[PDB]
Amino acid sequence: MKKGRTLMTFVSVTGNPTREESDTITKLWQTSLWNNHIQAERYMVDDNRAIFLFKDGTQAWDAKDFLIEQERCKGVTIENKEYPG
Ligand code: NA
Repeated sequence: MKKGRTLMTFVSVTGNPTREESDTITKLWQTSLWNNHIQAERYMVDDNRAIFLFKDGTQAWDAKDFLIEQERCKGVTIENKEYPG
């Protein structure tokens, strides 16, 4: 199967970060997830907000559990459902 395999999510960063600061931070998270068998593409969309696109969308909730445990993670959104950090 090809279609409906991936899932997009939004990850927000706390404070008033510059785009480059959020970039450094969210990159750390992306790599940690990658190193733990959760592969995702990461795109900056705001100064404090990135899209995490999970290659295996099923993993999005496990990734979310990891993400919200991070100090600079403001929250994660999965399909219009917000999980506060
Ligand atoms: Na906070």
